[PDB]
Amino acid sequence: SGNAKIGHPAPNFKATAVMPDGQFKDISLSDYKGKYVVFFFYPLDFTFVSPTEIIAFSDRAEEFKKLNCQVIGASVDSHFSHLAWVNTPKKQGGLGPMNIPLVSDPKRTIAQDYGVLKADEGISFRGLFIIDDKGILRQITVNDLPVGRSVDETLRLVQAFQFTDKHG
Amino acid sequence: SGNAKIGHPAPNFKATAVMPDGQFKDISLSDYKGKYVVFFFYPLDFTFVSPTEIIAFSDRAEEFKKLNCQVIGASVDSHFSHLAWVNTPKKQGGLGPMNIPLVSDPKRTIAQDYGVLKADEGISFRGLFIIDDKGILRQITVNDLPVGRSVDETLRLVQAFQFTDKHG
Ligand SMILES: O=C(/C=C/c1ccc(O)c(O)c1)O[C@H](Cc1ccc(O)c(O)c1)C(=O)O
Repeated sequence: SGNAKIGHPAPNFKATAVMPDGQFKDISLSDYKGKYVVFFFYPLDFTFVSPTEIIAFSDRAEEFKKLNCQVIGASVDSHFSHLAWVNTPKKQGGLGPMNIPLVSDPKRTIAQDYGVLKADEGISFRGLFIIDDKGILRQITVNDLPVGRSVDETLRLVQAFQFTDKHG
Repeated sequence: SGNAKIGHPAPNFKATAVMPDGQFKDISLSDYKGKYVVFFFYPLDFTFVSPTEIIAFSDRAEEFKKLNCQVIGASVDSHFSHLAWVNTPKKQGGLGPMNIPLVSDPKRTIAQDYGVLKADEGISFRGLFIIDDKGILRQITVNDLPVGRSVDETLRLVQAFQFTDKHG
Protein backbone atom coordinates (compact mmCIF):
# COMPACT_ATOMS: atom_id res chain seq x y z
CA SER A 1 0.00 0.00 0.00
CA GLY A 2 1.58 3.22 -1.22
CA ASN A 3 4.63 4.18 -3.26
CA ALA A 4 6.63 6.05 -0.59
CA LYS A 5 9.95 4.16 -0.40
CA ILE A 6 13.09 5.29 1.42
CA GLY A 7 15.91 5.99 -1.05
CA HIS A 8 13.51 6.28 -4.01
CA PRO A 9 11.93 9.41 -5.51
CA ALA A 10 9.09 10.66 -3.36
CA PRO A 11 5.76 10.31 -5.23
CA ASN A 12 5.00 13.49 -7.10
CA PHE A 13 1.66 15.21 -6.76
CA LYS A 14 -0.11 18.17 -8.31
CA ALA A 15 -2.81 19.74 -6.17
CA THR A 16 -4.56 22.95 -5.24
CA ALA A 17 -3.12 24.61 -2.14
CA VAL A 18 -4.01 27.64 -0.06
CA MET A 19 -0.77 29.62 -0.15
CA PRO A 20 0.63 31.80 2.66
CA ASP A 21 -0.81 34.89 0.96
CA GLY A 22 -4.31 33.43 1.39
CA GLN A 23 -4.93 32.61 -2.28
CA PHE A 24 -5.29 29.35 -4.18
CA LYS A 25 -2.48 28.04 -6.35
CA ASP A 26 -1.83 24.69 -7.99
CA ILE A 27 1.55 23.37 -6.84
CA SER A 28 3.63 20.24 -7.38
CA LEU A 29 6.19 18.52 -5.18
CA SER A 30 8.61 18.88 -8.10
CA ASP A 31 8.29 22.68 -7.83
CA TYR A 32 10.58 22.37 -4.80
CA LYS A 33 13.47 20.46 -6.36
CA GLY A 34 16.64 22.01 -5.01
CA LYS A 35 15.12 22.30 -1.53
CA TYR A 36 14.46 19.82 1.24
CA VAL A 37 10.74 19.34 1.81
CA VAL A 38 8.77 18.41 4.92
CA PHE A 39 5.42 17.12 3.63
CA PHE A 40 2.89 16.32 6.35
CA PHE A 41 -0.70 15.06 6.36
CA TYR A 42 -3.34 15.72 8.99
CA PRO A 43 -6.74 13.99 9.17
CA LEU A 44 -9.35 16.79 8.86
CA ASP A 45 -9.90 20.54 9.01
CA PHE A 46 -11.83 22.10 11.90
CA THR A 47 -10.52 19.59 14.45
CA PHE A 48 -8.73 19.91 17.78
CA VAL A 49 -5.25 18.33 17.56
CA SER A 50 -4.44 19.13 13.92
CA PRO A 51 -4.61 22.96 14.33
CA THR A 52 -2.00 22.84 17.10
CA GLU A 53 0.35 20.95 14.77
CA ILE A 54 -0.31 23.15 11.73
CA ILE A 55 0.14 26.37 13.71
CA ALA A 56 3.36 25.05 15.29
CA PHE A 57 4.89 24.36 11.88
CA SER A 58 3.63 27.65 10.44
CA ASP A 59 4.86 29.66 13.44
CA ARG A 60 8.35 28.17 13.06
CA ALA A 61 8.53 28.21 9.24
CA GLU A 62 11.54 30.55 9.43
CA GLU A 63 13.60 27.85 11.15
CA PHE A 64 12.91 25.63 8.15
CA LYS A 65 13.67 28.41 5.65
CA LYS A 66 17.12 28.83 7.21
CA LEU A 67 17.62 25.13 6.44
CA ASN A 68 16.53 25.71 2.81
CA CYS A 69 13.54 23.48 3.54
CA GLN A 70 9.93 24.02 2.45
CA VAL A 71 7.13 22.84 4.74
CA ILE A 72 3.84 21.72 3.15
CA GLY A 73 0.76 20.45 4.99
CA ALA A 74 -2.08 18.45 3.44
CA SER A 75 -5.46 16.90 4.17
CA VAL A 76 -8.31 15.33 2.21
CA ASP A 77 -10.51 18.39 2.82
CA SER A 78 -11.44 20.72 -0.02
CA HIS A 79 -9.35 23.79 -0.74
CA PHE A 80 -12.38 25.93 0.19
CA SER A 81 -12.38 24.27 3.62
CA HIS A 82 -8.68 25.10 4.05
CA LEU A 83 -9.36 28.74 3.16
CA ALA A 84 -12.30 28.96 5.57
CA TRP A 85 -10.10 27.58 8.36
CA VAL A 86 -7.25 30.01 7.60
CA ASN A 87 -9.74 32.89 7.56
CA THR A 88 -11.02 31.88 11.00
CA PRO A 89 -8.93 33.72 13.63
CA LYS A 90 -6.77 31.62 15.91
CA LYS A 91 -8.58 33.30 18.83
CA GLN A 92 -11.78 31.63 17.61
CA GLY A 93 -10.41 28.13 17.03
CA GLY A 94 -9.16 28.67 13.48
CA LEU A 95 -5.72 28.51 11.93
CA GLY A 96 -5.25 32.22 11.33
CA PRO A 97 -2.71 33.43 8.75
CA MET A 98 -0.28 30.75 7.60
CA ASN A 99 3.39 30.76 6.62
CA ILE A 100 3.12 27.38 4.85
CA PRO A 101 0.93 26.10 2.00
CA LEU A 102 -1.90 23.69 2.75
CA VAL A 103 -2.64 21.15 0.03
CA SER A 104 -6.11 19.74 -0.66
CA ASP A 105 -6.28 16.00 -1.50
CA PRO A 106 -10.05 15.56 -2.00
CA LYS A 107 -9.79 12.39 -4.13
CA ARG A 108 -7.42 10.88 -1.51
CA THR A 109 -4.92 9.88 -4.20
CA ILE A 110 -1.97 11.67 -2.57
CA ALA A 111 -2.73 10.03 0.79
CA GLN A 112 -2.88 6.65 -0.95
CA ASP A 113 0.37 7.33 -2.84
CA TYR A 114 2.05 8.06 0.52
CA GLY A 115 0.49 5.02 2.20
CA VAL A 116 -1.25 6.98 4.96
CA LEU A 117 -4.94 6.56 4.07
CA LYS A 118 -7.14 5.26 6.90
CA ALA A 119 -9.25 3.32 4.45
CA ASP A 120 -12.35 2.78 6.59
CA GLU A 121 -12.78 6.54 7.20
CA GLY A 122 -11.50 8.23 4.03
CA ILE A 123 -9.03 10.35 6.03
CA SER A 124 -5.27 10.32 6.42
CA PHE A 125 -3.26 9.26 9.43
CA ARG A 126 -0.72 11.77 10.79
CA GLY A 127 1.95 11.13 8.17
CA LEU A 128 5.12 13.19 7.81
CA PHE A 129 7.76 12.75 5.12
CA ILE A 130 11.20 14.30 4.67
CA ILE A 131 12.30 14.64 1.05
CA ASP A 132 15.76 15.83 0.07
CA ASP A 133 16.71 18.48 -2.50
CA LYS A 134 17.00 15.78 -5.17
CA GLY A 135 13.43 14.62 -4.53
CA ILE A 136 14.49 11.41 -2.74
CA LEU A 137 12.45 10.25 0.25
CA ARG A 138 14.65 10.12 3.36
CA GLN A 139 12.24 9.68 6.29
CA ILE A 140 8.76 8.29 7.00
CA THR A 141 6.75 9.13 10.14
CA VAL A 142 3.18 7.92 10.67
CA ASN A 143 1.25 8.48 13.90
CA ASP A 144 -2.12 7.09 14.81
CA LEU A 145 -4.75 9.84 15.04
CA PRO A 146 -4.56 10.66 18.80
CA VAL A 147 -0.92 11.79 18.97
CA GLY A 148 0.70 14.78 17.27
CA ARG A 149 4.15 15.51 15.89
CA SER A 150 7.11 17.56 17.13
CA VAL A 151 8.59 20.46 15.19
CA ASP A 152 11.81 20.07 17.23
CA GLU A 153 12.15 16.45 16.14
CA THR A 154 11.43 17.34 12.51
CA LEU A 155 14.11 20.05 12.54
CA ARG A 156 16.57 17.60 14.12
CA LEU A 157 15.97 15.14 11.28
CA VAL A 158 16.24 17.72 8.48
CA GLN A 159 19.49 19.05 9.95
CA ALA A 160 20.90 15.53 10.36
CA PHE A 161 20.12 14.52 6.77
CA GLN A 162 21.72 17.71 5.49
CA PHE A 163 24.78 17.06 7.66
CA THR A 164 25.28 13.52 6.36
CA ASP A 165 24.65 14.73 2.79
CA LYS A 166 28.01 16.56 3.05
CA HIS A 167 29.98 13.36 3.68
CA GLY A 168 31.77 11.64 0.81
CA SER B 1 5.50 -3.29 1.24
CA GLY B 2 5.11 -5.32 4.44
CA ASN B 3 2.30 -6.01 6.88
CA ALA B 4 2.88 -3.23 9.43
CA LYS B 5 -0.34 -1.16 9.43
CA ILE B 6 -1.41 1.51 11.94
CA GLY B 7 -4.38 0.27 13.94
CA HIS B 8 -3.75 -3.39 13.08
CA PRO B 9 -1.91 -6.05 15.12
CA ALA B 10 1.83 -5.61 14.67
CA PRO B 11 3.35 -8.62 12.86
CA ASN B 12 4.45 -11.29 15.31
CA PHE B 13 7.94 -12.74 15.17
CA LYS B 14 9.92 -15.45 16.93
CA ALA B 15 13.67 -15.02 16.80
CA THR B 16 16.86 -15.67 18.70
CA ALA B 17 18.03 -12.67 20.72
CA VAL B 18 21.00 -11.95 22.95
CA MET B 19 19.47 -11.00 26.30
CA PRO B 20 20.77 -8.42 28.81
CA ASP B 21 22.45 -11.25 30.75
CA GLY B 22 24.56 -12.12 27.70
CA GLN B 23 22.78 -15.40 26.95
CA PHE B 24 20.77 -16.38 23.90
CA LYS B 25 17.01 -16.83 24.10
CA ASP B 26 14.27 -17.25 21.52
CA ILE B 27 11.70 -14.50 22.10
CA SER B 28 8.45 -13.45 20.43
CA LEU B 29 6.70 -10.10 20.16
CA SER B 30 3.66 -11.79 21.70
CA ASP B 31 5.71 -12.47 24.86
CA TYR B 32 5.24 -8.80 25.73
CA LYS B 33 1.46 -8.50 25.41
CA GLY B 34 0.19 -6.36 28.25
CA LYS B 35 3.07 -3.89 27.86
CA TYR B 36 3.89 -1.26 25.30
CA VAL B 37 6.78 -2.26 23.03
CA VAL B 38 9.31 -0.14 21.15
CA PHE B 39 10.71 -2.42 18.44
CA PHE B 40 13.54 -0.90 16.42
CA PHE B 41 15.69 -2.16 13.55
CA TYR B 42 19.25 -1.08 12.88
CA PRO B 43 21.18 -2.02 9.73
CA LEU B 44 24.37 -3.83 10.81
CA ASP B 45 26.59 -4.63 13.79
CA PHE B 46 30.04 -3.03 14.26
CA THR B 47 28.93 0.21 12.58
CA PHE B 48 29.19 3.84 13.63
CA VAL B 49 25.69 5.35 13.71
CA SER B 50 23.82 2.35 15.14
CA PRO B 51 25.88 2.08 18.39
CA THR B 52 24.92 5.62 19.45
CA GLU B 53 21.24 4.61 19.18
CA ILE B 54 21.56 1.16 20.76
CA ILE B 55 23.62 2.46 23.69
CA ALA B 56 21.14 5.31 24.23
CA PHE B 57 18.12 3.01 24.35
CA SER B 58 20.03 0.63 26.63
CA ASP B 59 21.37 3.39 28.91
CA ARG B 60 17.86 4.83 29.31
CA ALA B 61 15.92 1.56 29.51
CA GLU B 62 14.69 2.47 33.01
CA GLU B 63 12.75 5.42 31.58
CA PHE B 64 10.89 2.97 29.36
CA LYS B 65 10.38 0.61 32.30
CA LYS B 66 8.66 3.46 34.16
CA LEU B 67 6.23 3.63 31.22
CA ASN B 68 5.69 -0.16 31.39
CA CYS B 69 7.33 -0.33 27.97
CA GLN B 70 9.74 -2.98 26.64
CA VAL B 71 12.47 -1.89 24.18
CA ILE B 72 13.73 -4.46 21.63
CA GLY B 73 16.42 -3.92 19.00
CA ALA B 74 16.99 -6.02 15.86
CA SER B 75 19.26 -6.43 12.87
CA VAL B 76 19.93 -9.07 10.24
CA ASP B 77 23.29 -9.99 11.82
CA SER B 78 23.54 -13.30 13.66
CA HIS B 79 23.01 -13.41 17.40
CA PHE B 80 26.68 -14.44 17.65
CA SER B 81 27.62 -11.16 15.98
CA HIS B 82 25.38 -9.26 18.42
CA LEU B 83 27.10 -10.84 21.42
CA ALA B 84 30.57 -10.20 19.97
CA TRP B 85 29.65 -6.51 19.75
CA VAL B 86 28.26 -6.50 23.30
CA ASN B 87 31.50 -8.13 24.51
CA THR B 88 33.69 -5.60 22.68
CA PRO B 89 34.83 -2.97 25.22
CA LYS B 90 33.13 0.38 24.71
CA LYS B 91 36.55 2.05 24.41
CA GLN B 92 37.09 0.03 21.20
CA GLY B 93 33.71 0.90 19.69
CA GLY B 94 31.77 -1.90 21.36
CA LEU B 95 28.28 -1.77 22.82
CA GLY B 96 29.21 -2.93 26.31
CA PRO B 97 26.65 -4.57 28.60
CA MET B 98 23.07 -4.13 27.39
CA ASN B 99 19.82 -3.51 29.26
CA ILE B 100 17.68 -4.46 26.22
CA PRO B 101 17.51 -7.61 24.06
CA LEU B 102 18.91 -7.59 20.52
CA VAL B 103 17.01 -9.79 18.04
CA SER B 104 18.71 -11.53 15.11
CA ASP B 105 16.84 -11.55 11.75
CA PRO B 106 19.19 -13.61 9.52
CA LYS B 107 16.43 -14.70 7.14
CA ARG B 108 15.33 -11.04 6.67
CA THR B 109 11.68 -12.07 7.15
CA ILE B 110 11.07 -9.81 10.15
CA ALA B 111 12.41 -6.77 8.29
CA GLN B 112 10.25 -7.74 5.31
CA ASP B 113 7.20 -8.19 7.56
CA TYR B 114 7.75 -4.66 8.89
CA GLY B 115 8.33 -3.17 5.45
CA VAL B 116 11.82 -1.94 6.26
CA LEU B 117 14.09 -4.24 4.24
CA LYS B 118 16.46 -2.43 1.88
CA ALA B 119 15.98 -5.03 -0.82
CA ASP B 120 19.07 -4.27 -2.92
CA GLU B 121 21.34 -4.73 0.11
CA GLY B 122 19.67 -7.26 2.42
CA ILE B 123 19.74 -5.02 5.50
CA SER B 124 17.04 -3.08 7.30
CA PHE B 125 16.52 0.64 7.20
CA ARG B 126 16.24 2.34 10.63
CA GLY B 127 12.66 1.35 11.35
CA LEU B 128 11.07 1.97 14.75
CA PHE B 129 7.61 0.77 15.72
CA ILE B 130 5.52 1.59 18.79
CA ILE B 131 3.12 -1.23 19.67
CA ASP B 132 0.55 -0.88 22.43
CA ASP B 133 -0.24 -3.33 25.23
CA LYS B 134 -2.95 -4.94 23.07
CA GLY B 135 -0.39 -5.61 20.33
CA ILE B 136 -1.78 -2.92 18.00
CA LEU B 137 0.66 -0.86 15.96
CA ARG B 138 0.41 2.83 16.88
CA GLN B 139 3.44 4.51 15.28
CA ILE B 140 5.82 3.96 12.35
CA THR B 141 9.24 5.65 12.04
CA VAL B 142 11.67 4.83 9.22
CA ASN B 143 14.96 6.69 8.67
CA ASP B 144 17.36 6.30 5.79
CA LEU B 145 20.65 4.66 6.80
CA PRO B 146 22.73 7.79 7.70
CA VAL B 147 20.51 9.32 10.42
CA GLY B 148 19.73 8.00 13.90
CA ARG B 149 16.69 8.16 16.15
CA SER B 150 15.99 10.06 19.38
CA VAL B 151 15.16 8.41 22.70
CA ASP B 152 13.50 11.65 23.87
CA GLU B 153 11.16 11.61 20.88
CA THR B 154 10.38 7.92 21.40
CA LEU B 155 9.55 8.49 25.07
CA ARG B 156 7.33 11.44 24.11
CA LEU B 157 5.34 9.24 21.73
CA VAL B 158 5.02 6.26 24.08
CA GLN B 159 3.79 8.43 26.94
CA ALA B 160 1.37 10.37 24.71
CA PHE B 161 -0.22 7.20 23.31
CA GLN B 162 -0.67 5.87 26.85
CA PHE B 163 -2.26 9.12 27.98
CA THR B 164 -4.71 9.16 25.08
CA ASP B 165 -5.45 5.47 25.69
CA LYS B 166 -6.78 6.41 29.12
CA HIS B 167 -8.68 9.60 28.25
CA GLY B 168 -9.64 10.97 24.84
O1 LIG C 1 27.65 3.00 10.15
C1 LIG C 1 26.92 3.66 9.48
C2 LIG C 1 27.22 5.10 9.11
C3 LIG C 1 26.41 5.68 8.26
C4 LIG C 1 26.66 7.12 7.83
C5 LIG C 1 27.18 8.03 8.73
C6 LIG C 1 27.42 9.34 8.33
C7 LIG C 1 27.14 9.71 7.03
O2 LIG C 1 27.39 11.03 6.64
C8 LIG C 1 26.62 8.80 6.13
O3 LIG C 1 26.34 9.18 4.81
C9 LIG C 1 26.38 7.49 6.52
O4 LIG C 1 25.73 3.13 8.98
C10 LIG C 1 25.47 1.80 9.25
C11 LIG C 1 24.31 1.50 8.33
C12 LIG C 1 24.78 1.23 6.90
C13 LIG C 1 24.95 -0.09 6.55
C14 LIG C 1 25.36 -0.42 5.27
C15 LIG C 1 25.58 0.58 4.35
O5 LIG C 1 25.98 0.23 3.05
C16 LIG C 1 25.40 1.91 4.68
O6 LIG C 1 25.63 2.88 3.70
C17 LIG C 1 24.99 2.25 5.97
C18 LIG C 1 24.98 1.65 10.69
O7 LIG C 1 25.21 2.57 11.52
O8 LIG C 1 24.38 0.58 11.03
